Amino acid sequence: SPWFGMDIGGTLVKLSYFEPIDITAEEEQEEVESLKSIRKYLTSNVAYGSTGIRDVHLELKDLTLFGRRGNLHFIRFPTQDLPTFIQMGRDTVLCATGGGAYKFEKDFRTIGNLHLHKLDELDCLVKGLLYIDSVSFNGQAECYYFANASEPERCQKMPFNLDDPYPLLVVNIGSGVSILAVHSKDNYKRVTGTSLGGGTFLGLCSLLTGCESFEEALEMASKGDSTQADKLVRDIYGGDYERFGLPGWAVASSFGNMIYKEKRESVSKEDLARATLVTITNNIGSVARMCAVNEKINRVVFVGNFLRVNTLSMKLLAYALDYWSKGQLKALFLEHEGYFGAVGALLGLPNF
Amino acid sequence: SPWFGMDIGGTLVKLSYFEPIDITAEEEQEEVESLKSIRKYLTSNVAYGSTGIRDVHLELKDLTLFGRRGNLHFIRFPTQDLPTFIQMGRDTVLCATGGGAYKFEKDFRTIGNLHLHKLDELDCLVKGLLYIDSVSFNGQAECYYFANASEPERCQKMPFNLDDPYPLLVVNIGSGVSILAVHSKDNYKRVTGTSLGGGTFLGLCSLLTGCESFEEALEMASKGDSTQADKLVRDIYGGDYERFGLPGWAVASSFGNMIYKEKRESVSKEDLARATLVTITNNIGSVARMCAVNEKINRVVFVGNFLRVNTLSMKLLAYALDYWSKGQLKALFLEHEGYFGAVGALLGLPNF
Ligand SMILES: Nc1ncnc2c1ncn2[C@@H]1O[C@H](COP(=O)(O)OP(=O)(O)NP(=O)(O)O)[C@@H](O)[C@H]1O
Ligand SMILES: Nc1ncnc2c1ncn2[C@@H]1O[C@H](COP(=O)(O)OP(=O)(O)NP(=O)(O)O)[C@@H](O)[C@H]1O
Ligand SMILES: N#Cc1ccc(N2CCN(C(=O)Cc3ccc(C4CC4)c(F)c3)CC2)nn1
Ligand SMILES: N#Cc1ccc(N2CCN(C(=O)Cc3ccc(C4CC4)c(F)c3)CC2)nn1
Ligand SMILES: [Mg+2]
Ligand SMILES: [Mg+2]
Repeated sequence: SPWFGMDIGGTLVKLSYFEPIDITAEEEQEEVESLKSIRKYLTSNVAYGSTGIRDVHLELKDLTLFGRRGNLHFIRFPTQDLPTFIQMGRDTVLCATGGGAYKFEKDFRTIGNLHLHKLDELDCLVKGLLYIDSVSFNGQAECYYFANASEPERCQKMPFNLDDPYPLLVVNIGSGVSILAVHSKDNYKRVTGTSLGGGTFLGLCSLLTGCESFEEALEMASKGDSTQADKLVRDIYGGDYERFGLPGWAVASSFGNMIYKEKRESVSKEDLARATLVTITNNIGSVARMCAVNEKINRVVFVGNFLRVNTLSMKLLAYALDYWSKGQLKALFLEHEGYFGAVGALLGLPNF
Repeated sequence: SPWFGMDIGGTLVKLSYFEPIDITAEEEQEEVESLKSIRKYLTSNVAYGSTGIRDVHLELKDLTLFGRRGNLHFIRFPTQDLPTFIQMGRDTVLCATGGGAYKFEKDFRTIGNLHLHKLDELDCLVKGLLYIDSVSFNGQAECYYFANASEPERCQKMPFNLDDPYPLLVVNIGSGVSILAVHSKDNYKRVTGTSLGGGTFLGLCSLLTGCESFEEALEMASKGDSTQADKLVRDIYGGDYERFGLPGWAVASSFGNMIYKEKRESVSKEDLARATLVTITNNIGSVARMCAVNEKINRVVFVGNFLRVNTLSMKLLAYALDYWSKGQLKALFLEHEGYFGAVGALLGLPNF
């Protein structure tokens, strides 16, 4: 069978596919047409149907996995379109994680003789994260941070070494947020979570602005001024709140200037998109900061697809975590941030 | 001069006024007409202008303060209308706190010879809270909790004793949220804050529903179903997430069902109001829970006017704090929850 890892989330399905590149002449003969058709279909297309995408830039080339050499591919499509995926399958052992491995278990079993093995969402995440960092990103670091995140003329992406990754706080920003404390390869726990995550950003943005994609919401936010919607410390005090070291630019009340009708009438869609992004991102950083202090962990890595093509939120997290922790916490990011559960699922294949 | 305490917040001005009731016949002669006019105006009206309100039910009767007997009155009006208040004053020593004591300092000084003494927002809060609990609410408890907050047919407001109030976590829900750790009468600190507070509720509700008052937003929310907008754990998993003890009814992504256009087209304004209330209230409870665990404090008291006439949020906090802390934390509430800074300011009068 082809080697696949699937993470069926509330919003996106993530698929990791291992393409063997050491196929012998005998092995090519013995492979059935449908199997060759799948491999050709996946490797010769970068868009699948109308909503599937292969993230070609993330491909791991010439990886050794289960004693074979191949390329590891990363593919995503909306969970809404999983019926299309299953119908294509009907017209293999599947290691699957995420909530959808349970919700859609009966649907995967409509594919004859298919064996579905459900693996835990956060177990797969930890195993996939550790694995990808261990093999590297084609010789480059998988993990990075923003150096000098406080000064915009200096702030730059830089590699970060995770050769001894423990302990680690992992903040998984998907539809909502899960926060994990990882103490060893086999010792980790879910600290807490928040429901103010990527689905809140996308859902509120769509309600407030009429955007109809994540990418459109980010484009709007890049053009907006969140301070048109937010009430800042300086709006309440006239300046800093010196006694408690709160700068005048800090947000005192998210969307708090929208209690005034004249301000609601002047705010732009772009301002509202940016205020939504800032509100969600700052809350995620603050919850991560509080969890890191309680867990006594100083390295905080952010994963999940809320941060895909989202440098605004990454830089806001880098700056905010450093600033509000007085430099005690470090925001870390990973190149394959949305796919670790799918990789971890694939890595469970030998157990079956 | 009349004895007043003022807390000028980002949204509301709160005023505490001590009405002497032990006026002698000689003292009445020696009082100037304008002073008698103010006392008559304040005590014979419950609405002041178009936006000022006296909360008559909160009055403390026959209180001994600074060696005199009198009644303590509680009055509120929008900070937007402070120019009207100052103009009435122009056509006394003022102890004032809140951000507006700084922002509007120059405006108060347009009242001839008036002495403005700025006191710290959170110092006044702690002093006023301790004072009101100490004198009682006309013989009744100032502090209450919701007994059996998990079972709706049993859940009921009950008095709570704060005779030894330390330590205490104070969660001040105004425009935004400040979280204080109080270890003694003179030992307290601001732990952190969040910008997702009462102004976020009111501002987002107004944008999403067109409501034009706090009371209207609560009325809408009382009729709504937040699960029409929110994505629940059961929407992602098909049930509970057993491995991490997450019930199917828990919110996985606030507003997360609003990423689907057909759902945005069917959701009601009341559903959106209730989702806004639930989102903000749950986030406040979660941040309070994390701060209580880090501060090693088990009693969490919620104050500020986000909870005025807002039993929905109070009961949600009571239930959520108990449930998610597995019964280790207790949500406490106070009858005079919006006015403690104003009382604390008044209590600073002898220092001048
Ligand atoms: N093409 C996209 N479509 C939708 N959302 C996107 C897209 N790209 C990025 N996002 C964001 O990524 C989030 C989903 O991240 P992801 O980590 O894939 O979550 P999920 O696994 O589907 N949800 P969960 O069940 O909570 O783990 C969305 O809420 C958006 O904020
Ligand atoms: N009549 C009202 N008008 C406006 N907001 C109200 C009213 N009644 C209750 N509220 C709520 O109470 C919140 C303000 O609470 P309050 O404790 O008075 O804050 P504030 O002191 O003005 N702000 P801050 O500067 O952050 O301390 C608003 O954000 C609303 O959610
Ligand atoms: N990563 C990370 C990260 C990101 C943000 C963050 N913060 C957010 C801002 N904030 C506040 O206190 C907000 C505030 C300010 C002022 C008042 C009233 C006096 C008016 C409030 F009610 C509330 C500190 C914590 N913390 N961490
Ligand atoms: N007072 C108080 C109080 C109130 C609420 C509260 N919580 C809010 C809910 N919550 C979550 O984890 C939410 C969640 C659930 C599921 C997933 C993914 C698996 C799909 C998430 F990304 C996120 C626990 C903490 N905590 N405290
Ligand atoms: Mg996920
Ligand atoms: Mg206040």
